[PDB]
Amino acid sequence: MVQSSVLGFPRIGGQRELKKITEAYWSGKATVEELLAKGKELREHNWKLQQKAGVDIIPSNDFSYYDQVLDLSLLFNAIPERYTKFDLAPIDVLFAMGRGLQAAAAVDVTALEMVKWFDSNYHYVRPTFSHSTEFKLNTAAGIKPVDEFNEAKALGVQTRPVILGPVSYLYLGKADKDSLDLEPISLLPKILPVYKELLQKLKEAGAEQVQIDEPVLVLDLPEAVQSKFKEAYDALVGADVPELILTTYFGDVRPNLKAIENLPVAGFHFDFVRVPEQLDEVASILKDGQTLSAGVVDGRNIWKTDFAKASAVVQKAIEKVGKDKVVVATSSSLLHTPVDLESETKLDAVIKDWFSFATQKLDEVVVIAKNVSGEDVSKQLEANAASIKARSESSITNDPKVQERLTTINEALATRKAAFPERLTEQKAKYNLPLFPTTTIGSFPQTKDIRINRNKFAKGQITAEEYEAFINKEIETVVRFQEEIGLDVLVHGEPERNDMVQYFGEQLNGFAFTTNGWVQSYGSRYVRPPIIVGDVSRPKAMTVKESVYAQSITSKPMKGMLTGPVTILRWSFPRDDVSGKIQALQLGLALRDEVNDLEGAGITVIQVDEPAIREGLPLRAGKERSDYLNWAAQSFRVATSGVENSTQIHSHFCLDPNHIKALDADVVSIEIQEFSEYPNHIGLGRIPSKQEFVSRIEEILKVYPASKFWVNPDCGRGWPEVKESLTNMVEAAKEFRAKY
Ligand SMILES: [Zn+2]
Repeated sequence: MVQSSVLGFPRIGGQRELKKITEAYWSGKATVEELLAKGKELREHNWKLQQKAGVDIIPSNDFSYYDQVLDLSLLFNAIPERYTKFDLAPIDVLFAMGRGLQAAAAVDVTALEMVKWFDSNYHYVRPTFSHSTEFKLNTAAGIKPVDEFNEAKALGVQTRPVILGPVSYLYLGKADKDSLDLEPISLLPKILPVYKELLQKLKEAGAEQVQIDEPVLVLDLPEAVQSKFKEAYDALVGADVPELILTTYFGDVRPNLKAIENLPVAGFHFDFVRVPEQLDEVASILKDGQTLSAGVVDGRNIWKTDFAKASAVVQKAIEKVGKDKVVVATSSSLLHTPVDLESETKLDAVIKDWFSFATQKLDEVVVIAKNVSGEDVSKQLEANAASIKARSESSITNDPKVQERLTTINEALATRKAAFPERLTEQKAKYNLPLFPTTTIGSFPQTKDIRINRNKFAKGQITAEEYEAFINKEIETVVRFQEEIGLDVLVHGEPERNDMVQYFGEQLNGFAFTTNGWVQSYGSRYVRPPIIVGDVSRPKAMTVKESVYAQSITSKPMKGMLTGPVTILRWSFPRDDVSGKIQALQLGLALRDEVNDLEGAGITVIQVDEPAIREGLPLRAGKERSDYLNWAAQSFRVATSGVENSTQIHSHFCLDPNHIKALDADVVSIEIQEFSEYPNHIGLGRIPSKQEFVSRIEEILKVYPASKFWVNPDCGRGWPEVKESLTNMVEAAKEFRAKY
């Protein structure tokens, strides 16, 4: 009776087939026909998987060779002129937009901007519009949503096409360089007819419903934008188009409820995983006949769903609007979860019992739907209940030492021993750095020997002492190089690290890792996030050995290098049974031990980077957001406040000055008015010349005092350019030292 629904399925393939074939295509190893054949294979496999699982509402158009939002831009002719000048077929225009284009003498067409999709770890290609943009359907390039619907239909699988809706599509885009005064939303009248035509075509092909995504409804929207949903949907809905299910996820639509209370659409979908508390209010506005899709299986995390609790949420929706009008759904697309738990070859059976990946989530929505339908699934419910009980009663989750340590967090634990003014004095006495001190921010070009030796070491073919000796040689090389250039504060190059999250996660209690838990991050770049399964602590030193060796071969101060607690949290799959805050503070305490060990070992300049802070900002202004900024900065300060005044804490940023200031780092490298009343120091970041450098500093000298300025590159190119560049930077910095 009650139907089940999936908002989208990850398209990468259980064996990363999509990556392999698209990268072969781009490198010229595979033909476009081979590319298209593999896409067809993947789509068919994924449709039949969903059909076999018993899912009622199965998506189409969720597939992509690169990005769904980019697919729409191609479909609607939101294609900037510069991409159209190379005689490229539409699929190659698509790829040109997504990943740029190089050509012989000399073309260097840059890809469109990559943008985080809300607070997920996915990135979309920014829709880019000009005054001259002529929205239209390009039939010769084929009409993807229509072709894919027909494709699935021919396999005996009826699907629901998924398209990003017109308000979100425009609102999430930006004005192109030539049209700086253009407001994207202003283009609504031009794009609606094109949506209308596409929907007509989908109807004619046999599509009876369409999932139309309007996730901007979970954002703070100006009143003027809110009015556009009525405008848009009155224009789209009619007898000649499929029924529309207006779909939201990742947040709370309540602030925008009036915007959608009088729409002619056939139904809505809401995310009751992220915001179950919005159920009553959103249900209350449903018109006669409109349906409510209850998102109760998480599309962004990997924990087995509690069937009893999820069913109860669905039952509340039923109580409000009727069993005939409720659908059991994934909370969002499954794009953000790995493909298949069954591919894992190493996880203990106890832990695996706690997880569900995309393939398993198909079974979950089906069982939940059957349960609320009155069908006997007592066996599935008992087994699920057993697994939930098992995880709950585990010990790998609960560490008494960690819990006790959490109670010790207080203001003093989150505060340096003295304010920056007093610290600076001790730091000057210890380091006596010159004005305009020079440093770098990250890694260097690693040799191929490093990868080969790492591989041999992992197989025992070389001994730890051999590998360690190769690592140190790489460190020695990097260090000597910097000394010759005359940099003031050095780094070791991190040759021993493969990733800035897993390198730490592997050395922390409370984490689990997958062999195949891949999730698409952007284009063909995938990530395999660590999973936080329980209370986190750090048994022993994680980075000290290599930093100590690096410092032992130079008299210049050597930077220790760490990733901060919030970034480790944001780039992992978090626990769902304890708050993000608590996990971050546990991480802060674990990292505090590492900072302390580095200091104790003589590494007294330490860089701790938090590149994921902005990405985890709660989607709306308010209590959740301000609390987040507070505990994110608190967790950083917990990691970094155990040190002496003479010990120097750095942090790099690629932002809200107020939050930066809240970290109280001694030095922060960034890529300024508010920083005028701020003591702590700042490092301001094609081949640059000494004079080209001299101009930049002179300008900034008009604002910030010379006494607060470090000199470094923008962020972490080849060896010849890295040499001259750095040599140019330092020679330049020295030139400003002469004037003092
Ligand atoms: Zn950067």
